[PDB]
Amino acid sequence: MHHHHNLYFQSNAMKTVTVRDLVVGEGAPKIIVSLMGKTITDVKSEALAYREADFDILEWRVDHFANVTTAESVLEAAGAIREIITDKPLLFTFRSAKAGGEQALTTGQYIDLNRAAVDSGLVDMIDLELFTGDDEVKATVGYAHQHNVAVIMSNHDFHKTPAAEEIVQRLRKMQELGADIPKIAVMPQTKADVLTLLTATVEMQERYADRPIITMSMSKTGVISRLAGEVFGSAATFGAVKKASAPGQISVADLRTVLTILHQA
Amino acid sequence: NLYFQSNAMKTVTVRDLVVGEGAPKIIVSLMGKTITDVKSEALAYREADFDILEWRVDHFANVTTAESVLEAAGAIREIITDKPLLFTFRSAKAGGEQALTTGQYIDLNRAAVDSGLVDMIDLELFTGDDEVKATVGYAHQHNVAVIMSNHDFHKTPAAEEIVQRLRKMQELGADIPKIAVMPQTKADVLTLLTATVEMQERYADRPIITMSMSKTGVISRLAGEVFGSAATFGAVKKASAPGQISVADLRTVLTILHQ
Ligand SMILES: *[C@H]1C=C(C(=O)O)C[C@@H](O)[C@@H]1O
Ligand SMILES: *[C@H]1C=C(C(=O)O)C[C@@H](O)[C@@H]1O
Ligand code: NI
Repeated sequence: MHHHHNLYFQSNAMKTVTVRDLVVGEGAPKIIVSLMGKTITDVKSEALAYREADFDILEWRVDHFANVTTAESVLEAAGAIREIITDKPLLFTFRSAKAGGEQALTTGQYIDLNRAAVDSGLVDMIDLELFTGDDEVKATVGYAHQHNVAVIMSNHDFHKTPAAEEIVQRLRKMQELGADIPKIAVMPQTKADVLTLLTATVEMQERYADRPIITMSMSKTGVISRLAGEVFGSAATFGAVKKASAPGQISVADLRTVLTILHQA
Repeated sequence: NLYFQSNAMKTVTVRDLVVGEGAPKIIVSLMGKTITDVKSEALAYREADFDILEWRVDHFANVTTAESVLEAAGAIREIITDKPLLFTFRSAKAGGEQALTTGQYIDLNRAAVDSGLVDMIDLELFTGDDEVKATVGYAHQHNVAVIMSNHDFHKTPAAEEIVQRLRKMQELGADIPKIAVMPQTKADVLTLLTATVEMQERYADRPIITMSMSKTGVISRLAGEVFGSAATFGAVKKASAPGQISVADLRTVLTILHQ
């Protein structure tokens, strides 16, 4: 029902997504960092400071923003970020409280928030949570694609790590719903749980993926999952600039140092 | 020579170094054909940032001449005076450069033990239970620690088989069980890590060393602190086995992961 009177590319065959000249799914894993300001002032200060860091993609964690339900405030903040970080893809992510975030919204507010984000032309990608429901997600994925906005579809488990087979199925379901980059984060209770997440990454990437995926086992115990993306198949990884946006992230500089070492011939 | 061991703390202590605690320890291999090659390598290694020095005796040309081996070991100990020295004759079947009869091999190791010049010896599990068990006891009677090793250069066995081999090594009295396997797929690397974790949590009363070889398995050489391998091999100049990275890069990752 959306009619028309940013531009990213995607190669199913090469299993890549290209957003502003960044080729996700090729070479060393790409570094994403989260900006988490409460007010417009905080968001601007963070954007200015982050410009010094070496990252590939900038994720705006909109759930940390106080005026998230004031449309004009959201847009001023996005614009401000876009004006400072002009050469990197900008990912818009409202993470719900049960998925690790800081606030909660109704399904209606959440869909409306992402649509406004997509309509703005200020962001290159949006994050859509799988638990939002198949119908709503499928429609919003289509809406994003109609405006040349890429989608990272995400799923989280903060209590435990599901069986490898179940992790693989959720990644496939996200792909089937049209996600450009399926993403999954799970919490290990044991060291074996970390290996279960990596097993699933390898299985999905090798047998079903026709696009990049992002995976992680959270907490210090799972840090290897944020470093070994190149060999096991995770196309991107999160680093902390000054504060982690999820448990287990290491500093952006140390992160780049490790990824480079592992990329070396 | 006087090394300590604590089954309670699952540690092995050689010349002030505590294997089994903190970040994994870095071992490097010294490979020289003649005694002068050994002195050259030892002089060049003297600088490097490693914790244990492994002399790969299978690279030594005069391995069957008792006096040459003693002179080579003494030369190494004259130059590298503070770090534990590990005596390893790695057989051709297990990636070594030469082959010896069982008798020559056992005698070579007893002589090394007798010299007081080495702090540890490597014994290959598949040498024979009886010969291995006797040589472990012999080493222990002279305050020499034993790394017991097994290698599989063509494939990675099931995790459970990896676990049983590490348990057998423990059963035979190895101070540090060691296993190295070759990945043919990505899953194989994870299989080696699974085995390390399972052994560590459920059976180990001492430190273990594990590795998935080749560039594909390099992550196994870097994540020992979390998964449970107590030491890892790095290359000063040339790799003593496939997958090893430079000592500088190795130390860099180990530090980043410890903090
Ligand atoms: C997704 C996952 C995160 C992580 O586990 O590092 C960080 C979070 O901000 C992203 O939305
Ligand atoms: C044991 C294992 C090695 C490795 O895989 O790095 C190197 C070799 O010299 C050791 O004896
Ligand atoms: Ni439109």
